Amino acid sequence: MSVSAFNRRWAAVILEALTRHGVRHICIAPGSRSTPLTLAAAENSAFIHHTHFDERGLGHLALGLAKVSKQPVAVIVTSGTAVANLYPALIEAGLTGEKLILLTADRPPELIDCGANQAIRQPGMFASHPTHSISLPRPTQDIPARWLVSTIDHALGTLHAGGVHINCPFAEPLYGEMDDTGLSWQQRLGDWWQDDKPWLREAPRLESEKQRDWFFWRQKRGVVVAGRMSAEEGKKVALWAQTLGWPLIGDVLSQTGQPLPCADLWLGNAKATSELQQAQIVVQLGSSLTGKRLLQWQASCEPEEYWIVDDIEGRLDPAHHRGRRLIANIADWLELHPAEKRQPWCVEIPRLAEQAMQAVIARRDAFGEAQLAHRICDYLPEQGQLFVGNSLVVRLIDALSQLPAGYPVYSNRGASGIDGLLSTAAGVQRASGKPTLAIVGDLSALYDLNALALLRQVSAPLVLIVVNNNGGQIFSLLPTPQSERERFYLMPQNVHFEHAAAMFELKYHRPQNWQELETAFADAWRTPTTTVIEMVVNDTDGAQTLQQLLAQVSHL
Amino acid sequence: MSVSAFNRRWAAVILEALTRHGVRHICIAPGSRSTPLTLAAAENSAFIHHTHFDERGLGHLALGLAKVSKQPVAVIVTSGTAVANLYPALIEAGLTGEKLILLTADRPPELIDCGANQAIRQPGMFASHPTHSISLPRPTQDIPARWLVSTIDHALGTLHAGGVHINCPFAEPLYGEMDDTGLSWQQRLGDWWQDDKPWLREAPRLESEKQRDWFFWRQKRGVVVAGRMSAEEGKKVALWAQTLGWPLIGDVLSQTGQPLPCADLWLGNAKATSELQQAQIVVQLGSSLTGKRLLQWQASCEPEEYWIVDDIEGRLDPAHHRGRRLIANIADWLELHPAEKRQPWCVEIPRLAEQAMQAVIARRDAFGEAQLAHRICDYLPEQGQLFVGNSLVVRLIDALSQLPAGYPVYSNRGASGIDGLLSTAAGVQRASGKPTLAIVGDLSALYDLNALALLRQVSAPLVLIVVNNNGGQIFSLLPTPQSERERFYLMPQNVHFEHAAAMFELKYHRPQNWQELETAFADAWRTPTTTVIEMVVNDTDGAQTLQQLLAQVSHL
Ligand SMILES: Cc1ncc(C[n+]2c([C@@H](O)CCC(=O)O)sc(CCOP(=O)(O)OP(=O)(O)O)c2C)c(N)n1
Ligand SMILES: Cc1ncc(C[n+]2c([C@@H](O)CCC(=O)O)sc(CCOP(=O)(O)OP(=O)(O)O)c2C)c(N)n1
Ligand SMILES: [Mn+2]
Ligand SMILES: [Mn+2]
Repeated sequence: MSVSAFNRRWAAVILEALTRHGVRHICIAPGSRSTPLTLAAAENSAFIHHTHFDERGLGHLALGLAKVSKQPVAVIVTSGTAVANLYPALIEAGLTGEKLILLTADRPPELIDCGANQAIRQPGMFASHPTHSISLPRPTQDIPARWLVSTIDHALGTLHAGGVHINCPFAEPLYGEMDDTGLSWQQRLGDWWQDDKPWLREAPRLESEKQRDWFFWRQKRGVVVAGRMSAEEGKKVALWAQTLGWPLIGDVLSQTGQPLPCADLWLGNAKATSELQQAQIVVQLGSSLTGKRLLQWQASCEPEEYWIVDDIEGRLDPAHHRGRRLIANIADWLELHPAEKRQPWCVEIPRLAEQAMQAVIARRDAFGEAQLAHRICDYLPEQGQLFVGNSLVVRLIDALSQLPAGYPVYSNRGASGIDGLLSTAAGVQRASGKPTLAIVGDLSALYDLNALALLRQVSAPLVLIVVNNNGGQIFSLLPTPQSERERFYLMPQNVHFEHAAAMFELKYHRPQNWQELETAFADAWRTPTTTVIEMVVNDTDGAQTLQQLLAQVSHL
Repeated sequence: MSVSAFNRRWAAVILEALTRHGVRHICIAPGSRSTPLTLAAAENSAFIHHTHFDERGLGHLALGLAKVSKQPVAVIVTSGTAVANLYPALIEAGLTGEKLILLTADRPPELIDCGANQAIRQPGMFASHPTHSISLPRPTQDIPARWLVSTIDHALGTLHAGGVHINCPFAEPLYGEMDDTGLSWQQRLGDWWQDDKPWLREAPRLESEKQRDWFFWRQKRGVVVAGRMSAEEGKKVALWAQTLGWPLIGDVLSQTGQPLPCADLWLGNAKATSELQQAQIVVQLGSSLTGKRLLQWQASCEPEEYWIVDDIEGRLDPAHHRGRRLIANIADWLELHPAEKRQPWCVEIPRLAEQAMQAVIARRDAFGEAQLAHRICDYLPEQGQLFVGNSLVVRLIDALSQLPAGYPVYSNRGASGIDGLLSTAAGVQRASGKPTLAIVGDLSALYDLNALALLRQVSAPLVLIVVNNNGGQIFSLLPTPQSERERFYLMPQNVHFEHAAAMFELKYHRPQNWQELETAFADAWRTPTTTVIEMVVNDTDGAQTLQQLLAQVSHL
C-alpha cells in the first residue's frame, strides 16, 4: 500500500546488510530523495554517523575514515550533482584501496531524461573507477528481499579494495507515517535479522603464491625499496632489510625509520648510483614512491629481477621492469619470505647518506618551509599520527627529514590531489582518535577551505599547519617558463588564514620564529580541538633550498 | 625531435581551432601536465583568460560565462582528480545547454594503470554526460594536423548544446625551449592559420518544422506556461499570450513580467484548477519549472494537447502528456507561429491572482526571507541582472514576487545543485559586465566558500546576499520527520560570514532592518566590487510564511 513505507523497508535491508561486512562509519549529506537511506541509517544502532554539507568533502571524510580504520565506510548522498562530487574521493580510493560504499539516491526510471528537477543519468556515471557497480531496480515487493541482500553481499564480500557504487532509485512519496507495508516481505529473511553474518557468504581471497626461489634470490646483492605501507609493516621491513644486509631506501610514507635518510639527495650522487648498479634484484614493498631522484633511479635501474609486493592490484612499476608483481599483505609476505643474516654488501652509500643529512642539518636554522620539513620530527605529537599533504610538503619531508620507525603517516598519494586534504585529515583523526598533525600548502587549504567546519569536531588535538608561500610553489621548483609562471602556474591568492580560523571558532597562531612555533605547538596539544598554525614563508626559498642541497650532495 | 616543442605545436592547433567556433573565454587551473594547453592558450591573443585554484569552481565559472554569453567557453585542467572536479558543471551544462569545452590534460598511454603519480583512467570518465567526447591519441607527426583540426571542427560545429570532453594526452618532456619541431607539420594547414573559418565547416541546424495546424489550435482555449528563457524572449512571450487572450503562468526564470503573479499560491485554489480544466491546449515555452503547485497542476491537467517549445533537446514534460515536443529558438518559434487577437477566456484566475498578491503584500513588513523575496523587485540594480540561488530563495521569489518583464534572471536549475552558486555568479557577472544581484542560502555559500576569491574581481558592482537561516530550511518546508530533522536534514553550521568577507577583503554588512539593508544597497552599487550582505533570519519563518500564505489563498 504505502510507497513511503516500502521505500524505507527496502533501504533498511540495504543498510543492515552493510553492517554484516564491517561497515561502522557512515557519512551523510543532506537531501530529500535520500530520505529512505538516511532514515534507515539513522535508525540503525550499528553506525557512527558523520554529516557534512559539501559532498566532495564528505567523500574525502569517508576516505580518511576508511584509510585509517581499514574497514569499509558508507556514504549517503541525494540525487544530482551531489553524486558527481563524490568522484574525486572515489578515484583516489580506486588507486590506494580504501573501501568506500557509495549509496547514491536516484530518481525512479520514469523521471529520468524528461527534464525533471535534480534528475540525472546516474548508473555508470563513475565509469571504470568503482571496483563494483550496482544499479538497483525500482523498489517492488515482487523482487524478494533475499535478492537484494544477496546482491549487496556479493559486492561487499568479493571486494578486495576500492569503491562500490550502489545506485538507489526511490519513487515518491518519500514522507509519511510508517505502516506495515513490506513487513512480511522483510520477514522472509527470517532470523537473518538477528544474525551477525551475511545472508550470502562470498569471500574469496586474492593472493600471490609464495615464491619458491626466494631462498636463492635472497643470497644475491639486493636493494629494498619501501613505499606506502602500515606503520607496523614499516618496522618489520626495516628489520628484514637489515638482516638481509641490503640497503633500504625508505619513502616518507614507509615508517621504516629511513636508515639511509635523504635519499632524494644522495641518489643524485654518481657514487651512489654506481654502487646500486651492482644490485641483481630489487624488492619493492609498497608503492606510490615520492621522490624525484628515487623515481629516476627506479626508471634507470636494470636488475635481473624487479619485484613489487603490495596488497594493491595491478601493475605498480611505471618503468615496466622484467620481474614480478606480487599481491599480498606485506607483513604476511615477509613471514613467507624470511631473511637470513648476511653480511651487508653496500659500503659507500651509508657514508653518503650520513653526509647528506649533515648537509641538511647545517641549514636547519632559517625559518623556512625546507627547515620546517627537516625538523618536523620535533613536532610530532606523542602517540599521534601525521597527515602529509601534497605538492612541496611531502617532497620536502621525504628529502630532508628522517621520520621515526613505526610512527603512523597518512596521505592522499594515489592521484595526489590537492582537493580534499582537510576533510581527509578530519576523517583520519576521527577514525583513530589520535592526536594528529596535518600539514598542507596554502592553495590546498583554500581548495578545501570549508572542511574547517568538520575540524570543529575532533576527538583529540589536531594541528593544521598551513605553509603559506603565496601560490603553488612546486611550480617554482619545476622548470616552468618564467613569463607565464605567476599568472598561469603559481596563482598567488594573497590571503592569510586568520579569518578562516575565526569563522569556524578555531584557535590560530602565526609564529614568526622557532620559539613562537614551539610555543604554538605546546598550546595546541592541550585540548581536543583543532588549531590552525600558519607559517608564512618567502615564496621560492623552499624550492631553492632543495635545489641547492641537491647540488651540494651531488658533488660529495 | 623535440617532444616538448611538438606537444606545444599539437596544442596550438587545438586552441586556434576553437577560436573559429566563437570561443573567447578560457578558464585555466594550475598544473604541469596541462603545460602544452596552457601555454598555447596563454600565447593566443584571441582569448580572455580566467584562473582559479578549485577546479569545481573553475567549471562553474565557465558555466556562468557560457550561460550569459551564449558562446562556447573552454576549460583547461591538469590530469587526475582535477578532471573529476569538472563533473558538476558538465552535468549542469548537459541539462541547460551551456557549451563547455573541457580540455583535460592526461598522461600518455604508457603511464596509465601502472601506479604512476596523478595518472588515472580519463577517457569516458564523464560517461554519457558530455554531448560529444573526443579521446585524442598520443601526439605524433604521423597523424596530420588536418585530422586534428577536423576532429575538433566536427565536435564544435555539430554541437547543439552541452559539453564536449576533449582528453589530451601529453608525454614528457613538457618543458624546454621551443624549436622548429612540428613547424612543417603545422604549415600543412596553409593559410587556415590566417582564416576566421573552421577547417571543416559542419554545422547542421536542429529545428522542428512549422506546425501546420497552429491556426486551428490558436483559436482554442489555451494556457501559456513560461519557464526559463532569455530576457527578450520573456517579453515576446508576454505579448504573444496577451494577444491570444490566454492566461500566462510565468516562472521566476521567465522574465515575462508574471501578469498572473503568485501562481504557486493561487494554483492551490480549487476555483483556479476548475477553470484550467477547460483548457484544450497548453503551450509551454521554456522548461525547468520552479513551483510545486505549478508542477502539481502540470501533472494533473489533461488538455487535448500539451506542447513544449524550447531550444533544449529531448523530453521536457515530467508528466508525459500527449502532445508535442518542439525544438526551436523561442523567439523564432513565436514568429513562425504568431498570435491572433482573441478575447480572453479566463475570468476567475485574474481575480484570484490579484487576491493572492494582496495577501502577500499584507505581510510585507517583517524582516524575514519571505519578505525579502517578495520585495526583491524593488531592489534590482538598474540595467543589471539577477542571479538566483537554489533551495528556498528561488521558490520564495517565484511564489511571492512579481519580477519585471525583460529583466535578466540567471540560475542553475538544471540539476539545481547548491555546489557552485558563487563561482557561477562570478562568471555571470564577468560575461556581461553588468551590475549583479546574487542571492544564496547559508549552506550554498559555505559549499562554494572559496569562490569568494573570484568575487574579488568583478567589472561592475556585485551584491551577494547570503540569507542565513542556519541550515537548509527547505527541509523545514518539506514534511521531513521531526526527530531526525536537525541532524540529518537541516544541518545547521552556526556560522556567520563576516570573517569570510574579511579574508578576501570584501565589504560586508549585516543589516538589522530594512533601512540598514537599503543603506547597504545604495553604497554597494557605487563601486565595481563585491559587497557581501548577510541577512540573518529566524530559521523557520520563511518556510512557515509560505505555508501560511498557501493555506490562506487556497481558502479564498
Ligand atoms: C585537484 C588538483 N588540482 C590540481 C593539481 C595540480 N597541482 C599539483 C600537482 O602537480 C602535484 C601533486 C603531487 O603532489 O604530486 S601541486 C599544486 C599546487 C599546490 O599549491 P600549494 O598547496 O600552495 O602547495 P605548494 O606547491 O607546496 O606551495 C597543484 C595545483 C592537483 N595536484 N590536484
Ligand atoms: C550539490 C547538492 N547537494 C545536495 C543538494 C540537496 N539540497 C537541496 C535540493 O534538494 C533542492 C534543490 C532545489 O531544487 O532547489 S536544497 C539544500 C539546502 C541548501 O541550504 P541553504 O543554502 O542554506 O538554503 P535554504 O534551504 O533555503 O535554507 C540541499 C542540501 C543539492 N541540491 N545540491
Ligand atoms: Mn603554496
Ligand atoms: Mn539556509
